Amino acid sequence: ASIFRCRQCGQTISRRDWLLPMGGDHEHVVFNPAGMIFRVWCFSLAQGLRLIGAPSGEFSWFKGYDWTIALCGQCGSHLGWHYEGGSQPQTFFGLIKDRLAEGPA
Ligand SMILES: [Zn+2]
Repeated sequence: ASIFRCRQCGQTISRRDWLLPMGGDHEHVVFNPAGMIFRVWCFSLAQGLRLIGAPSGEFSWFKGYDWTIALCGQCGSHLGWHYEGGSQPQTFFGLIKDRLAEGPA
């Protein structure tokens, strides 16, 4: 199955095999308080990121979870968020679909 790389630089990030259907669907379309819309795809696992700062519960799109911004560890592109502090699963990643490129493994 296909893998996901950072659109800006090609860093390996995740895999289609690691999609996670949260609340029944791997895709959630959401807005932040600055009104930016995101098509977030949920993955159980990702790599090649760099998580910035400390976790926050504020404005979390997923109930019970705290988030941290996740950048591409290579180019710094904002690729999504890491979620933790929750239940079933405790942790996962929400990645912005249009910031990733999908392709062969
Ligand atoms: Zn990148």
